[PDB]
Amino acid sequence: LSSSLKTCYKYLNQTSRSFAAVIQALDGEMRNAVCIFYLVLRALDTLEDDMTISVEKKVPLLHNFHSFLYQPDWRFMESKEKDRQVLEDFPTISLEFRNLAEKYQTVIADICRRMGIGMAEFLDKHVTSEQEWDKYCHYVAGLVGIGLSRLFSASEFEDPLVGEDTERANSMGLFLQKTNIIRDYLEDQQGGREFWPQEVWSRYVKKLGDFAKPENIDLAVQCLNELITNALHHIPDVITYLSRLRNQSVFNFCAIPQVMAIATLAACYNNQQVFKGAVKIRKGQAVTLMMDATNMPAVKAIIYQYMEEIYHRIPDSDPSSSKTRQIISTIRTQ
Ligand SMILES: CC(C)=CCC/C(C)=C/CC/C(C)=C/CSP(=O)(O)OP(=O)(O)O
Ligand SMILES: CC(C)=CCC/C(C)=C/CC/C(C)=C/CSP(=O)(O)OP(=O)(O)O
Ligand SMILES: [Mg+2]
Ligand SMILES: [Mg+2]
Repeated sequence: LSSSLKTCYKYLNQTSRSFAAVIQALDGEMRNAVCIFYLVLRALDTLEDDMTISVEKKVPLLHNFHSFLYQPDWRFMESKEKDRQVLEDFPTISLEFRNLAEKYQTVIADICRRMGIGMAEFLDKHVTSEQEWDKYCHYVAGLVGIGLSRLFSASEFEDPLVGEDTERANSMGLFLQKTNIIRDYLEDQQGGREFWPQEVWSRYVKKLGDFAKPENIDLAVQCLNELITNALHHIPDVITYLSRLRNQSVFNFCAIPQVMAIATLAACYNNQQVFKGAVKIRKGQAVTLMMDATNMPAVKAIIYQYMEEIYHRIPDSDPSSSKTRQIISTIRTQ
């Protein structure tokens, strides 16, 4: 490996942890392409997240980010976020970007362009409706799914359908993003960031922050269960997506995070601890199960097991209880 590429994998290992391992196991040209895609998205996200950068200054950075991939000198030395190194050493990342085959570059640049436009759109609004929730998640995560799928198809290890079915790829990304948003309520609230959709939470409390108050715990958990139920509606598309993958390393790369997100939602379901910090995800149980689960029947079995755990815990009086049973029964019969 070149020194710059070595550096990129160091950055991947430092700034991911969640994806670092599955990425390094990808076959042939997919490995570098996905590594660089990850690092580029990490840089863009680090700009978006940085609340020390004013809106006026941030908007052009997000819009023009895709063009910086082609500016060999471009770096950003003003970030105060924890992943700032990817911005300060951006030339190393963009150089390895320009070392990828054109067919990968085109995908990565296009997704970066579209993500930047979408992230900037949300700088001046919170998330209101459930449709707006889906739109924000599309911009920050569904497009990652679509990008990854287009990389898989461009590599020719997967069929054109994987890249073409943007709805299924979008659902894959939405499922991860919604799960993270649900899980991270308190951390986000403490850092002054709000991602739960107002049209949902405002039916329970007057301010999203009010879910951190102990007197509102019952309402908080109702809202939590409603949002979890919404996220579960992506699982049918996740199953469809995973069922089409031919390459073992691509299958593992795609399946592992989805299962971890399912285990997370199961741990969060009807759980007061969401509102007091990190909940005990039985993530060890999921990691252990996924070691062996390298095919669709094994992954389905795991999905059902976690759905069954949620199902038998649905409180009779929970306002979403009928909906939660309904989506679980649908998933079971996919
Ligand atoms: C494969 C496919 C079609 C779609 C999946 C698309 C993906 C990967 C969307 C990413 C969504 C999120 C929330 C990643 C952060 S999890 P994290 O914070 O634990 O990740 P990290 O450790 O920062 O790398
Ligand atoms: C596997 C692969 C090719 C790419 C990984 C997906 C990445 C890094 C997407 C960048 C934008 C997002 C949604 C970061 C979520 S981690 P977070 O804790 O920063 O979530 P937040 O942006 O605050 O909503
Ligand atoms: Mg962000
Ligand atoms: Mg988060």
